[PDB]
Formats: sequence, C-alpha cells, structure tokens
Amino acid sequence: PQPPDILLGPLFNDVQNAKLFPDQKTFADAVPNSDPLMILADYRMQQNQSGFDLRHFVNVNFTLPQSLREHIDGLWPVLTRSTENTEKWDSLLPLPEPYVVPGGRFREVYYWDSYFTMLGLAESGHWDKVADMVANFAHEIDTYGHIPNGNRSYYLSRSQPPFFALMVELLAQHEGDAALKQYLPQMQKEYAYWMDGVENLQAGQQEKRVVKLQDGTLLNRYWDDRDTPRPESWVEDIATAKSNPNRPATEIYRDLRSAAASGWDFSSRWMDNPQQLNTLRTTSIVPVDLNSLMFKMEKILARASKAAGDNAMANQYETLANARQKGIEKYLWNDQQGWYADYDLKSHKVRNQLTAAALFPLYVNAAAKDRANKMATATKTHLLQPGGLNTTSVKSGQQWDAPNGWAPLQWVATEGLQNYGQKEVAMDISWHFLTNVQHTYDREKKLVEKYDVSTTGTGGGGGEYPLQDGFGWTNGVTLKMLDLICPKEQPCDNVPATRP
Ligand SMILES: OCC1=C[C@H](N[C@H]2C[C@H](CO)[C@@H](O)[C@H](O)[C@H]2O)[C@H](O)[C@@H](O)[C@@H]1O
Repeated sequence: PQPPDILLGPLFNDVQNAKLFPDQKTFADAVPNSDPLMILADYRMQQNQSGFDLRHFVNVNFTLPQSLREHIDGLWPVLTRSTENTEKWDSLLPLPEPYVVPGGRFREVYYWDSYFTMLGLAESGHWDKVADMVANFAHEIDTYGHIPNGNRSYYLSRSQPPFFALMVELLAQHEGDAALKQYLPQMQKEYAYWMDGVENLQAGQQEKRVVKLQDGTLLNRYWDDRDTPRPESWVEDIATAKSNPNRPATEIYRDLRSAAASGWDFSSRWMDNPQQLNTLRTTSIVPVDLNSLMFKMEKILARASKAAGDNAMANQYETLANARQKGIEKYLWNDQQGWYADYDLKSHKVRNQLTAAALFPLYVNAAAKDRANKMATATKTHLLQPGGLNTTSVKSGQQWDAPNGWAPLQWVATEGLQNYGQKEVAMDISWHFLTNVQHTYDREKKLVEKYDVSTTGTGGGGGEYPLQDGFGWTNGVTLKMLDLICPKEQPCDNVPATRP
C-alpha cells in the first residue's frame, strides 16, 4: 500500500493545496473510483484546459468519507468498525477483526488509544473485543513489521507509544500466561523494530529509533521513516516549514512526523520556542515515556519467555531491562529540578521542563522510591489542577500542553502513583478528572477527546484540528476510574458529588 501522496502524485498535492475540504484528512481518506495511473493520465490531459474544475474532477473520480455509564456502554457499537476487506486503493488498511475507533475524524484504529479503550472494554467484561484487538495488532506486526500509528497507508512510516506488550498483559489478566506465550513472537518482532539499527551502532550515534549515548547507554527515540509533509496535514506541514527558512524543510518534516509518532502532536515539550511549532526537534530528544515503555516491554518479554520455557531468553530480556533502568535513572532524571524529564541530544543534558510524561517511570516501576515521592510532590505542586492532571505548565496554543487534560495521562499518573503508595494524590487526580468528565457530560451529553483542567465542565482545544467527540480513551479511562472510586458493594453510574 502506497501513501496517497505517492499513489496520487501531483493530483494529491493540488487537491490538498486547493483546500477543497475543510479538513486535510478528508482527501487523504478518499477512495479512487478507478486505477490511480488512469485518473492521473486523465488529470494531466484536463488540468490545463479552459474551464477545468478541480472539484468536479474529484467528485467524479473519488469516493469521499441516561447515566454516564449507560452512555459509554451504548457508544461501543457506534465506535466499532469491521473492515476485513477494503476497496482497491483505499488508504484504510484491512484488519482481521472488528475494532474500536476514537471517534469524529478519527475513523481508523490508533495504537496507543486502543490500550486505554481496551481497559474500558475489559472492565465491562467485553473480553471478546479485547481478544479481537490484540489479534488485530499482532496481525499488523506480522504484516508490516510493526504497529503503524493507525490502520492507514499514511501511518505506515511510523508507530506510536508502544503499548502492545501491555495489551498482551491486559489480555493475560483474563486468559492467564497462555496469552503471553501466544503473542511472544509478535512482541519480539515489535521489539526488533524498536531496536533496528543497534547492530553496528557506535557511542554518540543514533539510527532510526535507537540512540546510543557517549558512554554506550542504549535508549530509544521517536522516528518516522519519511521526511515529507504528512498527507493528512499536508498544507499545515508545508506552512510550518515555509515559516522557518533557517532549517532544512526535510528536518522540520521529520520532526513533525516524529512528534506524531510520539502521540504528543503537538507540544512545547519538543520545541525550543514554545510559541513556534517550526522550532520543534523531536528526533534530538530522548523521551522519558517511550523509554519507560521500552523497559516495561523488556520486563514483559522476560516474563513471557520464562513462561514459555525459554530461560536463556528470559535472562537476556531481564539484563536488557536492568540496563535500561540504569539509563533512565542517569539520563532521564533532572537532579537540579527534582523530576524525570527528557534528555537533549543537542546540549548533552537533561531537559528542564516538567511534563506529565515524567510519571511514566512510576507507571512502569522503573523509578527509585525516593524519586517516586519527589514525583508525587512535583505533581501536587505543578500539574494537579481543579479539573485533572495538566499535561504541561505551558500554554503554547498546542493540544499537548496546558490547560489540556488527556485521559491516558490521568490513568498513567494515577496507576504510577499507586504503584508507590501515593494514594492521596492518585485519588485527587481521578476525582478531579472524573468530575470534569461528569460535568461536561451533564452539560453537553457527550464525552470528548481532552478537557480543560483549570476548571470542570469544558473540553480542551488547541492545535490543528477542532475538539473531537466520542471518545475512545476518555470512555475507557472513565469506566475504569468510575469502577475504582466507588465500592463494589454500591457501584456508581454517575460520578458522585461526595466521595464515599
Ligand atoms: O485519538 C487519535 C489521536 C489523534 C491525535 N493525532 C493524530 C492526528 C494527526 C493529524 O491531525 C496525525 O498526523 C497523527 O499521526 C495522529 O496520531 C493525537 O495527538 C494522538 O495522540 C491520538 O492517538
């Protein structure tokens, strides 16, 4: 499958640049009614004729795309899609089983979203859907060599935060070690993708998603194999590169795509100047969340191997995990500030900024106990707000920043804090975010993609597209949290005004 900019060449550029549709993702998801080569020969003939209408040419040649608890349960069918077969030349990639999409403009499965959605499904006893989704991701691993950002041809050149091993662990909570052993080959295969290029890597060098520091420490980074505009945000990325003539455009395209591989598209976290997206430099930053996830993946791989009966392999994975933990503790802790943070390959130091990503070492149990206590303090002091956990302390105009609260980060933070007995802060995050979700639901009768955490009752904003409704990981995380804040004796269908 070729991404639409390659498949439809000059025509794709021209349709996007003409802005025939208010969302750039629209034409990226359009299906050619006939062979692209034919539509392209045709376009070359007509395009310069008197009174040629581009829009008309496109219409002819393409097909274009109750309680809180009750509401979430009724949404699952609306968010479920089944696409075992796909039309010829569709950007949508086929999957063997039904899958849940986030909602709105997101009409395909997403990698990291699905873990948090599956948490909700698992909590509701929809273990069949959870099995189906693990199977879908295993299929993509075998088919593409890795999990794409989503099941679209324009997502094949990148991944997303790697939650597959955690999904397999989720499935094992129901099916036992049999699930770990079943999906071991695909977990190893995903690991080999993340580590591709390590062989022959020298100190001080990076290759694809692997970074080797000057002392030999191996860590990973986000990376996309392409350095061109994103088809799904074509005119935005061109405008971003055009606005900064002092950088090669390919470098800007690479970092835009890599921030998209990071899940945090976009954030002051990646930028020299928090008010200029054209300064982002994702590929020179070693992310603390990614490397926390890699640690977890290595720990899960060791467990699966040992269950499977392969002890030499289990010992290898445990040794790799032990080394990664030493790297996180050394390069991804900011000792001057007292919090985890990303590492800057440009300055050769730990970056200053506190973001919600700094909770990930707690989430995966990599963190030292004293650093976990320090993180509880940093969270209360800087990130915890009336409507939930702030993403950063910086209002950049981007969506992965203040004042936005994102469901997946609320879950990572509360689970992380609980892993170290920091129960008070963990409960405050859950209660604040849930109240926000409930309040917005009382107002709008919906769940949304992200929330403004400075108060409760309003959805968030920022970035290159409008606030989306649904919404997969909000619904999944909400159900999980709802079930935990109320006793099993008396479960709640709405978030209550009093803590029990
Ligand atoms: O809910 C799906 C998502 C959409 C958001 N990003 C997608 C939309 C971008 C176009 O607006 C796309 O380039 C990116 O790769 C996609 O993952 C969000 O920031 C992601 O963390 C999230 O997984």
